[PDB]
Amino acid sequence: AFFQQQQLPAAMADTFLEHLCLLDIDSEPVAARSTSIIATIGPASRSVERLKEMIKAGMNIARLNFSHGSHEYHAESIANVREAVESFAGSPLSYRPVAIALDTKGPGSGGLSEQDVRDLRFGVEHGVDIVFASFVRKASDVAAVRAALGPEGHGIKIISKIENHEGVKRFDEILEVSDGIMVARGDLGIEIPAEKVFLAQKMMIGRCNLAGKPVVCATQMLESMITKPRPTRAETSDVANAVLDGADCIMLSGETAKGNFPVEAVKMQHAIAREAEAAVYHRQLFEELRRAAPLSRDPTEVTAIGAVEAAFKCCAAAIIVLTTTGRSAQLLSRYRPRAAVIAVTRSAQAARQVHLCRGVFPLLYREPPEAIWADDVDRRVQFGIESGKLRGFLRVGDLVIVVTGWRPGSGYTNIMRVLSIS
Amino acid sequence: ELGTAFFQQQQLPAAMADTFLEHLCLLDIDSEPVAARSTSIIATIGPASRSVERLKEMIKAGMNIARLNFSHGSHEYHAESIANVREAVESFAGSPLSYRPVAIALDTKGPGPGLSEQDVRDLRFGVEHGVDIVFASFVRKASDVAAVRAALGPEGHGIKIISKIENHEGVKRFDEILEVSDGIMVARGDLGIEIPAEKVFLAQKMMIGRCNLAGKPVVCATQMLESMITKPRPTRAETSDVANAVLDGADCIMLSGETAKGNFPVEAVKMQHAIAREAEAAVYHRQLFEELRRAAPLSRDPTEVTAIGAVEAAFKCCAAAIIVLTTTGRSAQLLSRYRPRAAVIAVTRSAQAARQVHLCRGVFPLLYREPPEAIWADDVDRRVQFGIESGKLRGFLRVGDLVIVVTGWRPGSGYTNIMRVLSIS
Amino acid sequence: GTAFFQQQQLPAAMADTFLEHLCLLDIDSEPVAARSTSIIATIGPASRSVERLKEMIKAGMNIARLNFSHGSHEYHAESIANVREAVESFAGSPLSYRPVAIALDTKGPGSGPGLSEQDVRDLRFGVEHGVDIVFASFVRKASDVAAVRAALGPEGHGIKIISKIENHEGVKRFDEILEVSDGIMVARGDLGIEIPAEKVFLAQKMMIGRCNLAGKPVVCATQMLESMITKPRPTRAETSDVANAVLDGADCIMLSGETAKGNFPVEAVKMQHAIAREAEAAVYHRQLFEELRRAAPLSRDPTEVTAIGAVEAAFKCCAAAIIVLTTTGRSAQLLSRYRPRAAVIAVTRSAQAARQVHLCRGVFPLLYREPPEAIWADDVDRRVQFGIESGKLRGFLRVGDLVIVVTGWRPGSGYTNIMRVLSIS
Amino acid sequence: RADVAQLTQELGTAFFQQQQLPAAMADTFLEHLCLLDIDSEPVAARSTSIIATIGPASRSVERLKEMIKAGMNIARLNFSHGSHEYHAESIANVREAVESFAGSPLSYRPVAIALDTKGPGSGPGLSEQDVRDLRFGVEHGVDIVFASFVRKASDVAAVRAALGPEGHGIKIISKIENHEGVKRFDEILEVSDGIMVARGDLGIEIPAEKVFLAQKMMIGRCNLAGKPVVCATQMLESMITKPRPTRAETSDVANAVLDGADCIMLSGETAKGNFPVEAVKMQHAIAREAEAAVYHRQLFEELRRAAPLSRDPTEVTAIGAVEAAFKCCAAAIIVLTTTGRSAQLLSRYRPRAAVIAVTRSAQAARQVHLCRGVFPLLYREPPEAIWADDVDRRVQFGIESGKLRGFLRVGDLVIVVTGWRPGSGYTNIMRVLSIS
Ligand SMILES: O=S(=O)(NCc1ccc(S(=O)(=O)c2cccc(O)c2)cc1)c1cc(O)c(O)cc1-c1ccc(O)cc1
Ligand SMILES: O=S(=O)(NCc1ccc(S(=O)(=O)c2cccc(O)c2)cc1)c1cc(O)c(O)cc1-c1ccc(O)cc1
Ligand SMILES: O=P(O)(O)OC[C@H]1O[C@](O)(COP(=O)(O)O)[C@@H](O)[C@@H]1O
Ligand SMILES: O=P(O)(O)OC[C@H]1O[C@](O)(COP(=O)(O)O)[C@@H](O)[C@@H]1O
Ligand SMILES: O=P(O)(O)OC[C@H]1O[C@](O)(COP(=O)(O)O)[C@@H](O)[C@@H]1O
Ligand SMILES: O=P(O)(O)OC[C@H]1O[C@](O)(COP(=O)(O)O)[C@@H](O)[C@@H]1O
Ligand SMILES: O=C([O-])C(=O)[O-]
Ligand SMILES: O=C([O-])C(=O)[O-]
Ligand SMILES: O=C([O-])C(=O)[O-]
Ligand SMILES: O=C([O-])C(=O)[O-]
Ligand SMILES: [K+]
Ligand SMILES: [K+]
Ligand SMILES: [K+]
Ligand SMILES: [K+]
Ligand SMILES: [Mg+2]
Ligand SMILES: [Mg+2]
Ligand SMILES: [Mg+2]
Ligand SMILES: [Mg+2]
Repeated sequence: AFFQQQQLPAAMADTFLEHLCLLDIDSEPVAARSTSIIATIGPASRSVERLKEMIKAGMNIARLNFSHGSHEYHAESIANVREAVESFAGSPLSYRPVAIALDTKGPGSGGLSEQDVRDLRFGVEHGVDIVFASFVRKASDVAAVRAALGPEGHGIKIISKIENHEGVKRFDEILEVSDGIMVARGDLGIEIPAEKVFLAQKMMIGRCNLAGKPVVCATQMLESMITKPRPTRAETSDVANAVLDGADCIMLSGETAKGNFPVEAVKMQHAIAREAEAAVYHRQLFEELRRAAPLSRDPTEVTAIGAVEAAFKCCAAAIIVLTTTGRSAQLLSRYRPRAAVIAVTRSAQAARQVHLCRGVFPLLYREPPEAIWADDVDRRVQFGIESGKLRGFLRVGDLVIVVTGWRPGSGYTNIMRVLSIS
Repeated sequence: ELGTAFFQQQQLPAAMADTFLEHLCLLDIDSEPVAARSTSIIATIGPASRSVERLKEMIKAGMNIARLNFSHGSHEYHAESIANVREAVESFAGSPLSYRPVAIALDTKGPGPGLSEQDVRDLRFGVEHGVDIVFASFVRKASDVAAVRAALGPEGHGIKIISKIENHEGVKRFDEILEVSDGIMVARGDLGIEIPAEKVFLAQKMMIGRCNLAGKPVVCATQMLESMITKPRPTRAETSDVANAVLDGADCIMLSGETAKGNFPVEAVKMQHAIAREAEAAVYHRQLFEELRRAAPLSRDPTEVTAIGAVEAAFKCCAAAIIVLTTTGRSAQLLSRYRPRAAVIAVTRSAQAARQVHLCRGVFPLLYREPPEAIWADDVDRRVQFGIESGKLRGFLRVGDLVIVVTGWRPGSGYTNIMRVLSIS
Repeated sequence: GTAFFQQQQLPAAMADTFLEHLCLLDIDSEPVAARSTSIIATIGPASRSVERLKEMIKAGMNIARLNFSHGSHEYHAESIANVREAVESFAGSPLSYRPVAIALDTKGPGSGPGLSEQDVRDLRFGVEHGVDIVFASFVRKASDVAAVRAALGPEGHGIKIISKIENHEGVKRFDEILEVSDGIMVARGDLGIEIPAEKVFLAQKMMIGRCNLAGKPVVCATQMLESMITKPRPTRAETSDVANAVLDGADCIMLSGETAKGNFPVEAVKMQHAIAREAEAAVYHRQLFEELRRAAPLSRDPTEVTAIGAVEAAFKCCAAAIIVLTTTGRSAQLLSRYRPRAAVIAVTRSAQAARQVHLCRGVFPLLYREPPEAIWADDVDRRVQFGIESGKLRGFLRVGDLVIVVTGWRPGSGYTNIMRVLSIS
Repeated sequence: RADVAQLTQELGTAFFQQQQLPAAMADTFLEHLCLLDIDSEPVAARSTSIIATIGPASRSVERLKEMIKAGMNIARLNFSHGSHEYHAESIANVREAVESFAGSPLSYRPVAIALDTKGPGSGPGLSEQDVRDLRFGVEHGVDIVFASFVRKASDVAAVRAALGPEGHGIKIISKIENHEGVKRFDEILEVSDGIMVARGDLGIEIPAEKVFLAQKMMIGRCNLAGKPVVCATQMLESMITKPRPTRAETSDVANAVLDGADCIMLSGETAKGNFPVEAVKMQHAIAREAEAAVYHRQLFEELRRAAPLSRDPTEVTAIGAVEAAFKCCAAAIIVLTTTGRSAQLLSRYRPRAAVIAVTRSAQAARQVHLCRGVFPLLYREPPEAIWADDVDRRVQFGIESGKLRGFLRVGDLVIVVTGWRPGSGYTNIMRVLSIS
């Protein structure tokens, strides 16, 4: 029965053709949904009660579109998101962190506009986790956004939006200096021929997967759901194909910001992503990611590949990782394990930001410290297990891979352990 | 010999990649498609696309198959639609550069437990009006196909039956349905109501894979460019859907309300044409051909053996085309199953086979009507040169190009056993 | 039949990994195919008798090597005459006649920088006596090959030059030597003295791989069955060495003292024949063909394009043979480079080409002696039928087998362009 | 280039020219062959063990010391010749030569003692002489038994029964010497600790031209099972009378190592030949060259794909450690082992990194020579009061011996494999450590 669920017969196939032939509509997904959902906040999704329903439906990142509304409007949106998120903090083992992302207006006819400098400063002052930088055309555009965030905003992630021919052509230099990329298909589909957008999307997703950096697929994914309760056949296909391409995040714009069915749009993306993740051909995917990733003398990099290899060998239910900045969880995520990467962190910001990496489930550790560091480590590992059992990731008898470091502080991950649950 | 510019077009750097990941990374928006569009476009005929003048524009835009939806309209209405399609098609008989055969497909209303009374009458109408294809609605088991086959009476056994998979039972009994059908249509509209909407992509990808493995045509249908019923440009999800259906391995892509009742039927055909061309160049032939090769069982049928040898030869020299002589379309279909990058120019004396080969990806039919030569080998050479001269006229070929020529050792269907490498003079 | 798929290591050949392939090797799986790796026997006092040479031809000797390091021109002329007398004693039965090449192995440069004066005299002797191949000793650079070519003069243009790599400089300048040579010999005797003995296997495997990639013949030579000079059976290391040279990809295997001066020259040839047959069935064609196909560059040469198409077609139907008409042996060589499992039966009128094609693995030469038919297409058909009748007589073919037939569109060398699937009747 | 560029800048182009690294990074087996370089020197320690047969030519304590220095890892006693008194003196001479180097524990080399039985002869099962010889082996503390002419699983059960309750730790390596042994191979391997391809008798029992098929098949199946396989007989035969081997003999040794043999053997070459030490030196030289020429890229992928999924933490830690070692070009994998099992599970994935096995068991240290790439270190220190400190001391002993023998240098990365509690069967931890 275990080997009939989550497309396991299709995953064991020797060729991609055989894998496609073995896909079964009756094979139910069992793993937790790995691809994060970014929902744009607007009139249709601004109330605290509506936001609680969207968090329950699967929203992981709240997007504020600074192309519309005043700073006062966005500050109220941020406050409503935080109020809805903290209404579930009473149960720490099931609490779900939600990242706040600021999408800039852009340069327009102009480098960095004066409105963008003011909006970026607003973001730092209001503690946003991510910036979706509009119309990035070169590496210097990223440096300008980084400078406008100042010294108080060093920790904010910059996701560069590729929206035109120049951004596509200078992609490598942009990715090198960015934390991740957004395939902004709306403007891209106007700037380049509409029939070429799929080539740009597939290329950028592939290069981001190669680099181990987050990639977001955005715009018109479930467009008809702005007015209709069910999407079209092309829309469900689009969401499934973005997940199959290798997108870490999928986004909703008007579907959540102004549409009549914002919660239903989030539920639909959740349902499709789960089905598409089970249909991923891990046999060739892991081999290609493994082969393409360069040799490394960094112990976090070395422990990550060893842990993902160990997880596949035993069909581990999860990889529990201790992370300060989210980096150790990101290096596990780049190898696309089938096992959930449960990231136990004390940093509330890192817990929100790791939603950018596919298959990373953040757990914000709010338990008292232990005097002995070794006891403190084991306690964070046990917290990971208890929250995993509560959320359905783990059961007694399961095997897990535990990834820790040899000394406190970020940058010292070097240990992988095989642990039997209970 | 060919130049650096040649190897930068039609995603050739991405096609030469050693891994699928590298192939994706090398896809270039500046790499222009050069080959002719190989995925056929099926357009549904209705009030928005019924006039002879409108049909001429749709033929010019790229329509290869005209679909008549028997769920609406009378026999008199559909007979007028058929006559208008044939009039628009025959208006280009004077120009060899513009003439293109167009298949006529009858989509049945559907079942009740088995074949309905109206379906029996509509199938009979199809035989009487010389339709080429039947899109059989709600096929659930092999006996449903046998009923449609029996209804195609004594005169209609040459009509192709494309079974529409629209429900859970059709998906579950897929192998037995495909075995007795000529091809499959992934009818996503009803399938998306019968099974959870989020599972349709699994059924589509599975059916396309199994049809590619069997070497039988597969059509992807419904809501591909839905928003173009009222808007002049499609959404980002719609262009993605068309591209992904072509990348999945669909032989045909379809337009329903977009052409039957929408405000932009010609623009919807142009959009599918443009996306299919881009997606065909992005196909990863290196692994695709190896997997089609490995999955296909060993064969002692000379047509099947010649076809794989010809596709291998075409890839080795970057052949501009594979010219094949075919009476039933079978030789062109067996070439098409290996997904060559070279166009398969099928020269035939059968008008029906010329229309029906539009079901197979990459087959470009040429109807030959010259009186037969007394010496058979001269008749063969005349048809081979007809294919070369038409290929030059349409832009597929130039002097100095290499073509692969597929023929048999004696006249009559079923004896293909020869593959020649010819230099265009 | 099930019995067919149990023989010639077919279960091991169908394996998905090389590890599974090794695990499926069966000592009870008997080889069925004809032995494809040629045996070169060095001629000497133990193998000069016309009666002894007839037994060696029957045992499997394909090339007779004359070592010009020993004996006078008078001695070698008598060796040539004895070989030709033994070879021609079987010419009364043209369907079973076996051509035998004569190769001249030069003395070498010695302490000198380039071509010695004795080598110039020996090379002219070879041209005057009609030798087919030259095994050029101690080739260190491309200019050494050019000097051998110049010493053969205008009359020795058709002689094949196989460069012997016997020292560190030859290994280091391998690419430039292979580019100008017709093939290579891994001369392990001197190589094992010039470089550390424990590194010879790396040089052998490297040179065989590069020759396989270039599609040029490679010979593995020296001490393969050394103990058989005095003992009737070889050691376990010796049989392993022969099997591994064949598995590495050697086109030819050689006997030196074993045939020139030993007590068991016929048995040494029989032993190499027996081992080579077993090792050829154990070749993992699934990965080998895929890698040869992938590594070979794209080509606009019709012989090159037809060869890959014909090898692909032969694998698709498990063809018993590929019958090829050739004037210079080039069409058979281009088939051979893809390492088909099917025997390459080469029909030629050139007695020299028939002898020289023994350098290419899996090429079985048939010398056609009939004067031409007035109609060229009938002359082509008669030769193809001669190929089939010889194949049936020798055990390569049976009624019901499938064969691939490779021919050209006009007479003369260089115009091969047709591949045909034929059923044996 | 991009997948090795940063590591090439760090370790240097000279690092990536040695030990056939350009050939190992090739995308196809054809390219791998084309890139083999005679100028690419082997850097790693020799990982295929050498078994030398002891006889009149190699019996003296002084001769045995030279053979230990030349590379002998296992001493074979052929019970087809000589009395129990003769073999007891051979055992005593081997132990005396081995212990003459015990003064330096960081460089001491353990040597296993193997008893090769006479066989059943005309009989159906275990002979009476075999029962007496097997009892002699237990009484004299032999580490391994090479059981002659094993034809079915019941033959190995009989050998195990004849070893009694005191010989439970002795490894049984079944010799496949005839058609029946080849045909019933799977049932024999299942109950044996390993296999020996006994080519001498096999080459008489089956056609000589088919022995290579049996050798390659058995080596492949043993590699798949993760059990030791020995290639034996006539490997360097001409060295019985000549100082240098033939071209076929060096080729045979190299091909046995390339096939996947854990051990290579010398019979008459050491037992009665004129050049026993030179024969050991030649096998050492060839094995080093052949190990560097192994195509790890496809080999590791095939061993991973063929090995079934496992819920055993030792099994899971071993594959994770070998994957980690390949990612950073680790100089070694240091493993703590009681029975040798954890080192054996690392060895089955054929890492390029040396598997330095630290053990307190003198028998396990001798027996791990059966597994390719396992370098045993016998730890003689008394236990620390705190178990975690005792573990750390053992790991440091592995690093210090590794630096002393040339396996490790400051700046190298090492993979350390340990367990969570004392006793055999609890290996579950993999650590990446930088050598200081
Ligand atoms: O899982 S993968 O290894 N799939 C590789 C893959 C994909 C396409 C092709 S193919 O050669 O395009 C092809 C298409 C149809 C039938 C065929 O026989 C072959 C061959 C191999 C993969 C590798 C990547 O690097 C990537 O970014 C995405 C995916 C992927 C994952 C799951 C899917 O369902 C599809 C693609
Ligand atoms: O080293 S390997 O990865 N090589 C695999 C391998 C071996 C042979 C072939 S092959 O297809 O026979 C080939 C391809 C190209 C050129 C040739 O001359 C031969 C393809 C791939 C290997 C993989 C295994 O899983 C294994 O158990 C053993 C060996 C191996 C051992 C000894 C050899 O001589 C060769 C390979
Ligand atoms: O993922 P990051 O940011 O590198 O953090 C991983 C770190 O977490 C730890 O496991 C625990 O460290 P802390 O005690 O500081 O929380 C470290 O040993 C390791 O370096
Ligand atoms: O594709 P089909 O229907 O099998 O037709 C292929 C047939 O066409 C030919 O190439 C030419 O035949 P005709 O001259 O009868 O048209 C035959 O040799 C071959 O058998
Ligand atoms: O392999 P080669 O030397 O190029 O010979 C191939 C030639 O043999 C043929 O098949 C037969 O030609 P001939 O009639 O001259 O023998 C030609 O069509 C072809 O060009
Ligand atoms: O390889 P084996 O025989 O299973 O031994 C591995 C064992 O060695 C250890 O690392 C250390 O154990 P000891 O302290 O008993 O020597 C254990 O944690 C582990 O179970
Ligand atoms: O800004 C965006 O997200 C776009 O243009 O698609
Ligand atoms: O009938 C159709 O085409 C459907 O249901 O999708
Ligand atoms: O010359 C040779 O044949 C040799 O040196 O091996
Ligand atoms: O007994 C043996 O060792 C043999 O036959 O090789
Ligand atoms: K914006
Ligand atoms: K209908
Ligand atoms: K010579
Ligand atoms: K014995
Ligand atoms: Mg935009
Ligand atoms: Mg329907
Ligand atoms: Mg020499
Ligand atoms: Mg024996």
